[PDB]
Amino acid sequence: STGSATTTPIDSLDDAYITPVQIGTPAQTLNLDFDTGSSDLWVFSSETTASEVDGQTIYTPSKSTTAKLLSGATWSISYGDGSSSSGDVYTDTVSVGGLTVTGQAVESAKKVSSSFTEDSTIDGLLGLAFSTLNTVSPTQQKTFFDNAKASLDSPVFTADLGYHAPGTYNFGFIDTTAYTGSITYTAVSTKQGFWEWTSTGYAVGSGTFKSTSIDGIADTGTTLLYLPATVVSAYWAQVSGAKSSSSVGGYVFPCSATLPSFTFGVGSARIVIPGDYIDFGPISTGSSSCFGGIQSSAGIGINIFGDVALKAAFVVFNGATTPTLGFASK
Repeated sequence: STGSATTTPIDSLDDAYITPVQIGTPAQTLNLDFDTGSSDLWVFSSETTASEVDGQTIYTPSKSTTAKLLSGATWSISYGDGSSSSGDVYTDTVSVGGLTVTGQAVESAKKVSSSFTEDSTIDGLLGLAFSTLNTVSPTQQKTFFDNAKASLDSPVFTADLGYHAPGTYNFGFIDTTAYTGSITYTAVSTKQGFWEWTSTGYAVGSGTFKSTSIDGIADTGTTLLYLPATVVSAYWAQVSGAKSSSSVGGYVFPCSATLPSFTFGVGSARIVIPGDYIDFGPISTGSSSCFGGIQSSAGIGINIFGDVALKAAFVVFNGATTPTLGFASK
């Protein structure tokens, strides 16, 4: 089997991407944030505290003939941005782009933090990291991809995120029309539960490539590119007037600037992020200070190849017995 679903930016900045997901019988379609940095499929629901729902579409398990309470199971998750959610668990039929999993754990939110409430466009998350990170207790649950894997034509999914445009998540096949050149594959460590890999270096603009190992994670659920402070300083030094602002929370630059590209290495291959992809617009409405799309990871504990980086590439998440990642230009 295979599946193919379009993913759409939630706003004009590509702050996140939503993908429609069918849950239950008859289908209830929710728009979920596919997150290769976490491993829980959770939704706003009929159980979510009413004051914490503001415009989201909810899953109502009582209206699904295939929903079954997973008795005793609870979940609770905190994300790197400080957001969180928690609740109980149902199993139900879940379909993405024509690919159907029966018995998928659907984690129903009883509580969500303010950032989820305040984003009316995201009805929940669909985790695509390794199932060892799943938070369901006392019986850990498998991700949608892990449940679908055995049925897929090939044990892979691909992320093809658009810049200010829709893109595609495919399951079970590699669309050879969706990229240029060849796909370069690179090793993955699953020891932290992430799609963790080592980039071979970077370049700023037309500058020379610096060969250096940068361990990080491929994370579709993070907006920006978070890299070591040395790398990020070298980038922003090429933008007149750019500075790190403790009050804003990162590097800002004059909105009048033209940003240089940023290149990252995948083995001997190179992925070029155009400068425009690094512009996240005014820090506040009407400001002439703009927020940068490359930021320091120094306070995180891990480097994160988020959407800014991934949207410059066609990315293969290879879930074979030894997982790997593939990157191609497009």
